[PDB]
Amino acid sequence: VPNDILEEQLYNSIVVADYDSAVEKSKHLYEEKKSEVITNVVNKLIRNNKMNCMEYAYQLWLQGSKDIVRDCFPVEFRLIFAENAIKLMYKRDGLALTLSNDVHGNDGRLAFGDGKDKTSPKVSWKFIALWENNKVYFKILNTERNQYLVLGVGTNPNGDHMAFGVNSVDSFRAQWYLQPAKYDKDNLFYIYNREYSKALTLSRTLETSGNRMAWGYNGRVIGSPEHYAWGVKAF
Amino acid sequence: VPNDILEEQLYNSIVVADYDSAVEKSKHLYEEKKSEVITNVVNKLIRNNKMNCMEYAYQLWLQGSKDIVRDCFPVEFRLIFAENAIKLMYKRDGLALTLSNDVHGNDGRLAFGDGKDKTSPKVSWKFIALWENNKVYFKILNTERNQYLVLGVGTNPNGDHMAFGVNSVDSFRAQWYLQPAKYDKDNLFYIYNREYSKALTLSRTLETSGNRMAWGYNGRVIGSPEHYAWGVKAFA
Repeated sequence: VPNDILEEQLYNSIVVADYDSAVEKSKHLYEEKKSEVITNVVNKLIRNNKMNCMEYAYQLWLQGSKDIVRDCFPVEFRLIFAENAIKLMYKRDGLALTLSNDVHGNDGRLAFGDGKDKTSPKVSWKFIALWENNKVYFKILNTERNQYLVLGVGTNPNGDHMAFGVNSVDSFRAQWYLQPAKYDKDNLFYIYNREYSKALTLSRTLETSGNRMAWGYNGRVIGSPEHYAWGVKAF
Repeated sequence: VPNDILEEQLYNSIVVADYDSAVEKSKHLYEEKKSEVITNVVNKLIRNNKMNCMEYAYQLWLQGSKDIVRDCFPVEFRLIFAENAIKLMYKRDGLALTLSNDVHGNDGRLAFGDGKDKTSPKVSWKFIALWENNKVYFKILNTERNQYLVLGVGTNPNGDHMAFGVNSVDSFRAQWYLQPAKYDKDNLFYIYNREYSKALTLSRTLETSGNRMAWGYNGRVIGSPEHYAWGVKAFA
Protein backbone atom coordinates (compact mmCIF):
# COMPACT_ATOMS: atom_id res chain seq x y z
CA VAL A 1 0.00 0.00 0.00
CA PRO A 2 1.52 3.32 -1.23
CA ASN A 3 2.68 6.04 1.19
CA ASP A 4 0.04 8.59 0.14
CA ILE A 5 -2.73 6.07 0.86
CA LEU A 6 -1.19 5.21 4.25
CA GLU A 7 -1.04 8.97 4.98
CA GLU A 8 -4.66 9.34 3.96
CA GLN A 9 -5.79 6.49 6.24
CA LEU A 10 -3.87 7.78 9.24
CA TYR A 11 -4.89 11.38 8.60
CA ASN A 12 -8.58 10.46 8.37
CA SER A 13 -8.51 8.44 11.58
CA ILE A 14 -7.13 11.43 13.48
CA VAL A 15 -9.61 13.86 11.89
CA VAL A 16 -12.56 11.75 13.22
CA ALA A 17 -10.80 11.34 16.60
CA ASP A 18 -10.35 7.57 16.55
CA TYR A 19 -7.06 7.85 18.37
CA ASP A 20 -6.66 4.18 19.19
CA SER A 21 -6.73 3.44 15.43
CA ALA A 22 -4.38 6.35 14.80
CA VAL A 23 -1.98 5.00 17.42
CA GLU A 24 -2.11 1.42 16.12
CA LYS A 25 -1.62 2.55 12.51
CA SER A 26 1.23 4.77 13.74
CA LYS A 27 2.96 1.97 15.65
CA HIS A 28 2.85 -0.19 12.50
CA LEU A 29 4.21 2.63 10.30
CA TYR A 30 7.03 3.42 12.71
CA GLU A 31 7.90 -0.28 13.10
CA GLU A 32 7.94 -0.64 9.31
CA LYS A 33 10.28 2.35 8.75
CA LYS A 34 7.52 4.44 7.24
CA SER A 35 7.93 7.28 9.75
CA GLU A 36 7.76 9.60 6.70
CA VAL A 37 4.02 8.82 6.63
CA ILE A 38 3.52 9.89 10.24
CA THR A 39 5.67 13.00 9.80
CA ASN A 40 3.69 14.07 6.69
CA VAL A 41 0.41 13.42 8.46
CA VAL A 42 1.44 15.59 11.42
CA ASN A 43 2.60 18.30 8.97
CA LYS A 44 -0.79 18.28 7.24
CA LEU A 45 -2.64 18.33 10.58
CA ILE A 46 -0.75 21.41 11.75
CA ARG A 47 -1.07 23.19 8.38
CA ASN A 48 -4.84 22.66 8.63
CA ASN A 49 -4.98 23.73 12.31
CA LYS A 50 -6.45 20.40 13.37
CA MET A 51 -6.91 20.41 17.14
CA ASN A 52 -7.06 16.59 17.06
CA CYS A 53 -3.33 16.64 16.43
CA MET A 54 -2.92 17.36 20.17
CA GLU A 55 -4.95 14.33 21.20
CA TYR A 56 -3.11 12.22 18.65
CA ALA A 57 0.26 13.18 20.16
CA TYR A 58 -1.03 12.62 23.68
CA GLN A 59 -2.39 9.16 22.99
CA LEU A 60 0.90 8.23 21.30
CA TRP A 61 2.67 9.55 24.43
CA LEU A 62 0.43 7.53 26.73
CA GLN A 63 0.21 4.32 24.69
CA GLY A 64 3.89 3.37 24.47
CA SER A 65 4.83 5.59 21.55
CA LYS A 66 6.84 8.42 23.10
CA ASP A 67 9.41 7.59 20.42
CA ILE A 68 6.97 8.52 17.66
CA VAL A 69 6.27 11.87 19.32
CA ARG A 70 10.01 12.45 19.71
CA ASP A 71 10.83 11.52 16.13
CA CYS A 72 7.82 12.53 14.02
CA PHE A 73 6.45 15.74 15.52
CA PRO A 74 7.55 19.28 16.06
CA VAL A 75 9.73 19.51 19.21
CA GLU A 76 6.94 21.47 20.91
CA PHE A 77 4.92 18.24 21.22
CA ARG A 78 7.61 16.48 23.28
CA LEU A 79 8.16 19.62 25.40
CA ILE A 80 4.44 19.88 26.08
CA PHE A 81 3.84 16.23 26.82
CA ALA A 82 7.04 15.61 28.78
CA GLU A 83 5.98 18.50 31.01
CA ASN A 84 9.32 20.19 30.28
CA ALA A 85 9.80 23.77 31.48
CA ILE A 86 9.01 25.96 28.53
CA LYS A 87 8.47 29.59 27.70
CA LEU A 88 5.27 30.81 26.10
CA MET A 89 6.29 33.30 23.46
CA TYR A 90 3.63 35.38 21.82
CA LYS A 91 4.43 35.34 18.12
CA ARG A 92 3.14 38.86 17.43
CA ASP A 93 5.27 40.55 20.09
CA GLY A 94 8.06 38.12 20.96
CA LEU A 95 7.16 38.49 24.64
CA ALA A 96 7.26 35.67 27.21
CA LEU A 97 4.21 35.05 29.37
CA THR A 98 4.82 35.61 33.06
CA LEU A 99 3.03 36.42 36.31
CA SER A 100 3.15 39.58 38.41
CA ASN A 101 5.15 39.49 41.61
CA ASP A 102 2.39 40.86 43.84
CA VAL A 103 -1.19 39.48 43.82
CA HIS A 104 -4.05 41.15 41.89
CA GLY A 105 -6.30 41.41 44.96
CA ASN A 106 -8.53 38.34 45.11
CA ASP A 107 -7.78 37.32 41.51
CA GLY A 108 -4.35 35.72 41.98
CA ARG A 109 -1.33 37.03 40.12
CA LEU A 110 -1.77 39.01 36.94
CA ALA A 111 -0.62 37.27 33.72
CA PHE A 112 1.13 39.38 31.13
CA GLY A 113 3.81 39.29 28.47
CA ASP A 114 6.97 40.75 29.97
CA GLY A 115 8.42 43.73 28.12
CA LYS A 116 12.00 42.70 28.94
CA ASP A 117 12.24 39.34 30.72
CA LYS A 118 12.73 36.51 28.23
CA THR A 119 14.93 34.22 30.33
CA SER A 120 14.44 34.33 34.13
CA PRO A 121 12.71 31.51 36.11
CA LYS A 122 9.63 33.77 36.17
CA VAL A 123 8.79 33.01 32.49
CA SER A 124 9.03 29.25 32.95
CA TRP A 125 5.82 27.22 32.57
CA LYS A 126 4.83 23.60 32.29
CA PHE A 127 1.88 22.03 30.50
CA ILE A 128 0.12 19.36 32.55
CA ALA A 129 -2.08 17.24 30.36
CA LEU A 130 -5.39 15.73 31.32
CA TRP A 131 -7.68 13.51 29.29
CA GLU A 132 -11.43 13.84 29.36
CA ASN A 133 -14.11 12.81 26.88
CA ASN A 134 -11.74 12.06 23.99
CA LYS A 135 -10.00 15.38 24.42
CA VAL A 136 -6.75 16.60 25.92
CA TYR A 137 -6.74 19.69 28.07
CA PHE A 138 -3.92 21.42 29.88
CA LYS A 139 -3.28 23.02 33.21
CA ILE A 140 -0.63 25.64 32.43
CA LEU A 141 1.53 25.93 35.51
CA ASN A 142 3.86 28.80 36.23
CA THR A 143 6.81 27.08 37.86
CA GLU A 144 8.22 30.13 39.72
CA ARG A 145 4.92 30.86 41.45
CA ASN A 146 3.44 27.34 41.40
CA GLN A 147 0.22 28.85 40.08
CA TYR A 148 -2.03 27.95 37.18
CA LEU A 149 -3.12 30.18 34.34
CA VAL A 150 -6.81 31.04 34.52
CA LEU A 151 -9.32 33.37 32.94
CA GLY A 152 -11.17 35.63 35.35
CA VAL A 153 -14.96 35.60 35.25
CA GLY A 154 -15.24 39.35 34.57
CA THR A 155 -14.96 40.97 31.16
CA ASN A 156 -13.77 44.27 29.75
CA PRO A 157 -16.22 46.04 27.36
CA ASN A 158 -15.10 43.84 24.42
CA GLY A 159 -16.02 40.63 26.24
CA ASP A 160 -12.35 39.83 26.88
CA HIS A 161 -11.42 38.07 30.14
CA MET A 162 -8.35 38.94 32.18
CA ALA A 163 -5.72 36.24 32.65
CA PHE A 164 -4.29 35.40 36.07
CA GLY A 165 -2.26 32.82 37.93
CA VAL A 166 -4.04 31.10 40.77
CA ASN A 167 -3.27 28.43 43.32
CA SER A 168 -5.56 25.59 42.27
CA VAL A 169 -7.33 24.19 39.26
CA ASP A 170 -10.90 23.88 40.55
CA SER A 171 -12.66 25.07 37.43
CA PHE A 172 -12.62 24.85 33.63
CA ARG A 173 -11.42 28.48 33.76
CA ALA A 174 -8.02 27.00 34.67
CA GLN A 175 -7.96 24.46 31.82
CA TRP A 176 -6.77 25.08 28.29
CA TYR A 177 -6.77 23.41 24.90
CA LEU A 178 -4.41 23.84 21.99
CA GLN A 179 -4.80 24.25 18.30
CA PRO A 180 -1.61 23.92 16.28
CA ALA A 181 -0.68 26.21 13.40
CA LYS A 182 2.15 26.66 10.92
CA TYR A 183 3.61 30.08 10.28
CA ASP A 184 6.62 30.12 7.95
CA LYS A 185 9.33 28.32 9.93
CA ASP A 186 7.53 27.84 13.17
CA ASN A 187 4.95 25.63 14.75
CA LEU A 188 2.66 27.72 16.89
CA PHE A 189 -0.41 27.12 19.00
CA TYR A 190 -3.58 28.96 19.69
CA ILE A 191 -4.26 28.44 23.35
CA TYR A 192 -7.94 28.42 24.17
CA ASN A 193 -9.65 28.50 27.53
CA ARG A 194 -11.76 25.40 28.29
CA GLU A 195 -14.50 27.39 30.08
CA TYR A 196 -14.83 30.35 27.68
CA SER A 197 -13.33 28.98 24.44
CA LYS A 198 -11.40 32.23 24.09
CA ALA A 199 -7.83 32.50 22.87
CA LEU A 200 -5.04 33.62 25.15
CA THR A 201 -3.68 36.83 23.68
CA LEU A 202 -1.57 39.84 24.66
CA SER A 203 -3.07 43.33 24.72
CA ARG A 204 -2.43 45.67 21.82
CA THR A 205 -2.03 48.26 24.58
CA LEU A 206 1.59 48.56 25.68
CA GLU A 207 2.40 49.39 29.25
CA THR A 208 5.12 52.01 29.75
CA SER A 209 7.28 49.10 31.00
CA GLY A 210 6.82 47.33 27.63
CA ASN A 211 4.54 44.77 29.33
CA ARG A 212 1.35 43.58 27.65
CA MET A 213 -1.56 42.35 29.74
CA ALA A 214 -2.81 38.87 28.78
CA TRP A 215 -6.49 38.42 27.91
CA GLY A 216 -8.87 35.70 26.82
CA TYR A 217 -9.85 37.39 23.58
CA ASN A 218 -13.43 37.68 22.42
CA GLY A 219 -12.77 37.62 18.69
CA ARG A 220 -11.69 35.48 15.77
CA VAL A 221 -8.10 34.30 15.81
CA ILE A 222 -8.01 31.48 13.23
CA GLY A 223 -5.99 32.27 10.09
CA SER A 224 -3.86 34.83 11.99
CA PRO A 225 -1.29 32.81 13.95
CA GLU A 226 1.29 35.58 13.44
CA HIS A 227 -1.13 37.79 15.44
CA TYR A 228 -2.62 35.40 17.99
CA ALA A 229 -0.66 32.16 18.39
CA TRP A 230 2.09 31.12 20.82
CA GLY A 231 5.42 29.45 20.42
CA VAL A 232 6.49 26.92 22.97
CA LYS A 233 10.25 27.16 23.53
CA ALA A 234 12.41 25.07 25.84
CA PHE A 235 13.40 26.94 28.97
CA VAL B 1 -5.07 89.04 74.67
CA PRO B 2 -1.69 87.20 74.51
CA ASN B 3 -0.70 85.09 71.51
CA ASP B 4 -0.42 81.81 73.43
CA ILE B 5 -4.05 82.07 74.52
CA LEU B 6 -5.12 83.05 71.00
CA GLU B 7 -3.32 79.98 69.69
CA GLU B 8 -5.03 77.75 72.24
CA GLN B 9 -8.45 79.25 71.39
CA LEU B 10 -7.93 78.80 67.63
CA TYR B 11 -6.51 75.30 68.08
CA ASN B 12 -9.44 74.31 70.30
CA SER B 13 -12.05 75.51 67.76
CA ILE B 14 -10.43 73.37 65.04
CA VAL B 15 -10.06 70.21 67.12
CA VAL B 16 -13.78 70.41 67.94
CA ALA B 17 -14.52 71.05 64.24
CA ASP B 18 -16.24 74.41 64.72
CA TYR B 19 -14.78 75.70 61.47
CA ASP B 20 -16.90 78.83 61.29
CA SER B 21 -15.34 79.88 64.60
CA ALA B 22 -11.87 78.86 63.42
CA VAL B 23 -12.25 80.97 60.27
CA GLU B 24 -13.61 84.06 62.05
CA LYS B 25 -10.78 83.88 64.63
CA SER B 26 -8.29 83.40 61.75
CA LYS B 27 -9.51 86.39 59.72
CA HIS B 28 -9.19 88.57 62.85
CA LEU B 29 -5.67 87.24 63.56
CA TYR B 30 -4.59 87.73 59.95
CA GLU B 31 -6.06 91.25 59.79
CA GLU B 32 -4.33 92.17 63.06
CA LYS B 33 -0.88 90.98 61.87
CA LYS B 34 -0.86 87.98 64.19
CA SER B 35 -0.45 85.46 61.38
CA GLU B 36 2.24 83.88 63.57
CA VAL B 37 -0.64 82.59 65.70
CA ILE B 38 -2.27 80.87 62.72
CA THR B 39 1.04 79.45 61.51
CA ASN B 40 1.78 78.05 64.99
CA VAL B 41 -1.68 76.47 65.20
CA VAL B 42 -1.27 74.83 61.79
CA ASN B 43 2.18 73.57 62.82
CA LYS B 44 0.65 72.06 65.95
CA LEU B 45 -2.24 70.45 64.04
CA ILE B 46 0.20 68.85 61.63
CA ARG B 47 2.53 67.64 64.38
CA ASN B 48 -0.50 66.05 66.05
CA ASN B 49 -1.74 64.52 62.79
CA LYS B 50 -5.11 66.22 63.28
CA MET B 51 -7.34 65.47 60.30
CA ASN B 52 -9.38 68.58 61.10
CA CYS B 53 -6.50 70.65 59.71
CA MET B 54 -7.80 69.79 56.18
CA GLU B 55 -11.32 71.02 56.88
CA TYR B 56 -9.85 74.12 58.52
CA ALA B 57 -7.82 74.96 55.39
CA TYR B 58 -10.75 74.18 53.13
CA GLN B 59 -13.09 76.44 55.09
CA LEU B 60 -10.53 79.23 55.02
CA TRP B 61 -10.33 78.61 51.26
CA LEU B 62 -14.12 78.67 50.75
CA GLN B 63 -14.79 81.59 53.07
CA GLY B 64 -12.60 84.23 51.35
CA SER B 65 -9.38 83.48 53.25
CA LYS B 66 -7.35 81.87 50.49
CA ASP B 67 -4.64 84.36 51.46
CA ILE B 68 -4.40 82.71 54.90
CA VAL B 69 -4.00 79.26 53.34
CA ARG B 70 -1.33 80.60 51.01
CA ASP B 71 0.60 82.42 53.75
CA CYS B 72 0.20 80.27 56.84
CA PHE B 73 0.14 76.66 55.65
CA PRO B 74 2.47 74.16 54.01
CA VAL B 75 2.41 74.80 50.23
CA GLU B 76 0.71 71.44 49.71
CA PHE B 77 -2.52 72.98 51.08
CA ARG B 78 -2.58 75.61 48.33
CA LEU B 79 -1.64 72.92 45.74
CA ILE B 80 -4.53 70.71 46.94
CA PHE B 81 -7.26 73.39 47.15
CA ALA B 82 -6.23 75.32 44.02
CA GLU B 83 -6.35 71.94 42.22
CA ASN B 84 -2.86 72.36 40.83
CA ALA B 85 -1.45 69.45 38.87
CA ILE B 86 0.57 67.59 41.46
CA LYS B 87 2.42 64.34 41.84
CA LEU B 88 1.73 61.88 44.59
CA MET B 89 5.12 60.84 45.85
CA TYR B 90 5.25 57.93 48.26
CA LYS B 91 7.78 58.96 50.92
CA ARG B 92 9.11 55.45 51.64
CA ASP B 93 10.02 54.69 48.03
CA GLY B 94 10.12 58.02 46.16
CA LEU B 95 7.74 56.69 43.54
CA ALA B 96 5.02 58.73 41.83
CA LEU B 97 1.50 57.28 41.67
CA THR B 98 0.28 56.54 38.19
CA LEU B 99 -2.20 54.39 36.27
CA SER B 100 -1.67 51.51 33.85
CA ASN B 101 -2.39 51.97 30.15
CA ASP B 102 -4.58 48.92 29.81
CA VAL B 103 -7.83 48.76 31.75
CA HIS B 104 -8.27 45.83 34.10
CA GLY B 105 -11.87 45.05 33.11
CA ASN B 106 -14.60 46.58 35.24
CA ASP B 107 -12.00 47.50 37.90
CA GLY B 108 -10.45 50.29 35.80
CA ARG B 109 -6.79 51.05 35.26
CA LEU B 110 -4.42 49.68 37.88
CA ALA B 111 -2.89 52.25 40.21
CA PHE B 112 0.78 51.84 41.06
CA GLY B 113 3.97 53.62 42.03
CA ASP B 114 6.07 53.91 38.87
CA GLY B 115 9.61 52.54 39.28
CA LYS B 116 11.15 55.04 36.86
CA ASP B 117 8.68 57.77 35.82
CA LYS B 118 8.74 60.78 38.14
CA THR B 119 8.00 63.50 35.60
CA SER B 120 5.64 62.50 32.75
CA PRO B 121 1.98 63.59 32.20
CA LYS B 122 0.84 60.15 33.43
CA VAL B 123 1.89 60.94 37.03
CA SER B 124 -0.11 64.17 37.11
CA TRP B 125 -3.03 64.24 39.53
CA LYS B 126 -5.40 66.83 40.96
CA PHE B 127 -7.34 66.83 44.22
CA ILE B 128 -10.95 67.81 43.83
CA ALA B 129 -12.40 68.78 47.19
CA LEU B 130 -15.94 68.08 48.33
CA TRP B 131 -17.64 69.03 51.59
CA GLU B 132 -20.02 66.60 53.29
CA ASN B 133 -21.13 66.56 56.92
CA ASN B 134 -18.48 68.87 58.34
CA LYS B 135 -15.76 66.90 56.52
CA VAL B 136 -13.67 67.47 53.46
CA TYR B 137 -13.13 64.60 51.09
CA PHE B 138 -11.27 64.49 47.81
CA LYS B 139 -11.72 62.87 44.48
CA ILE B 140 -8.20 62.13 43.26
CA LEU B 141 -8.14 62.66 39.50
CA ASN B 142 -5.49 61.39 37.15
CA THR B 143 -5.10 64.28 34.69
CA GLU B 144 -4.04 62.20 31.64
CA ARG B 145 -6.72 59.53 31.87
CA ASN B 146 -9.44 61.65 33.46
CA GLN B 147 -9.94 58.81 35.91
CA TYR B 148 -10.42 58.82 39.66
CA LEU B 149 -8.52 56.84 42.24
CA VAL B 150 -10.65 54.11 43.74
CA LEU B 151 -10.29 51.09 45.98
CA GLY B 152 -11.67 47.86 44.55
CA VAL B 153 -14.02 45.69 46.58
CA GLY B 154 -11.95 42.50 46.74
CA THR B 155 -8.98 42.05 49.02
CA ASN B 156 -5.69 40.18 49.07
CA PRO B 157 -5.08 37.79 52.05
CA ASN B 158 -4.10 40.70 54.38
CA GLY B 159 -7.40 42.48 53.72
CA ASP B 160 -5.71 45.06 51.52
CA HIS B 161 -7.77 46.56 48.65
CA MET B 162 -6.28 47.12 45.20
CA ALA B 163 -6.22 50.67 43.92
CA PHE B 164 -7.58 51.55 40.50
CA GLY B 165 -8.47 54.52 38.31
CA VAL B 166 -12.10 54.60 37.14
CA ASN B 167 -14.29 56.93 35.04
CA SER B 168 -16.79 58.10 37.63
CA VAL B 169 -17.02 58.85 41.32
CA ASP B 170 -20.32 57.19 42.13
CA SER B 171 -19.24 55.54 45.40
CA PHE B 172 -17.35 56.30 48.60
CA ARG B 173 -14.68 53.89 47.33
CA ALA B 174 -13.60 56.75 45.03
CA GLN B 175 -13.38 59.37 47.77
CA TRP B 176 -10.46 60.02 50.10
CA TYR B 177 -9.62 62.00 53.21
CA LEU B 178 -6.25 63.37 54.28
CA GLN B 179 -4.32 63.41 57.51
CA PRO B 180 -1.27 65.67 57.62
CA ALA B 181 2.01 64.59 59.13
CA LYS B 182 5.48 65.98 59.77
CA TYR B 183 8.68 64.13 58.92
CA ASP B 184 11.88 66.18 59.12
CA LYS B 185 11.42 68.98 56.53
CA ASP B 186 8.54 67.24 54.77
CA ASN B 187 4.86 67.87 55.25
CA LEU B 188 3.30 64.59 54.21
CA PHE B 189 -0.20 63.18 54.14
CA TYR B 190 -1.76 59.87 54.90
CA ILE B 191 -4.42 59.34 52.27
CA TYR B 192 -7.36 57.30 53.51
CA ASN B 193 -10.21 55.80 51.54
CA ARG B 194 -13.64 57.12 52.55
CA GLU B 195 -15.36 53.75 52.21
CA TYR B 196 -12.80 51.48 53.83
CA SER B 197 -10.81 53.91 56.01
CA LYS B 198 -7.64 52.24 54.70
CA ALA B 199 -4.50 54.19 53.83
CA LEU B 200 -3.18 54.37 50.30
CA THR B 201 0.22 52.68 50.18
CA LEU B 202 2.66 51.05 47.82
CA SER B 203 3.38 47.36 47.95
CA ARG B 204 6.55 46.13 49.60
CA THR B 205 6.71 43.72 46.64
CA LEU B 206 8.60 45.19 43.72
CA GLU B 207 7.50 44.30 40.23
CA THR B 208 10.28 43.28 37.83
CA SER B 209 9.81 46.76 36.30
CA GLY B 210 10.50 48.37 39.69
CA ASN B 211 6.82 49.31 39.88
CA ARG B 212 4.92 48.81 43.12
CA MET B 213 1.20 48.02 43.23
CA ALA B 214 -0.89 50.58 45.12
CA TRP B 215 -3.06 49.17 47.91
CA GLY B 216 -5.60 50.33 50.46
CA TYR B 217 -3.61 48.94 53.35
CA ASN B 218 -5.25 46.93 56.11
CA GLY B 219 -3.01 48.09 58.91
CA ARG B 220 -1.76 50.74 61.26
CA VAL B 221 0.04 53.63 59.59
CA ILE B 222 -0.02 56.51 62.07
CA GLY B 223 3.35 57.15 63.74
CA SER B 224 5.19 56.11 60.56
CA PRO B 225 4.85 58.82 57.88
CA GLU B 226 8.23 57.86 56.39
CA HIS B 227 6.72 54.46 55.64
CA TYR B 228 3.08 55.21 54.78
CA ALA B 229 2.57 58.89 53.94
CA TRP B 230 2.67 60.80 50.64
CA GLY B 231 4.26 63.99 49.45
CA VAL B 232 2.20 66.32 47.32
CA LYS B 233 4.57 68.02 44.92
CA ALA B 234 3.88 70.54 42.19
CA PHE B 235 3.97 68.94 38.78
CA ALA B 236 6.74 70.47 36.61
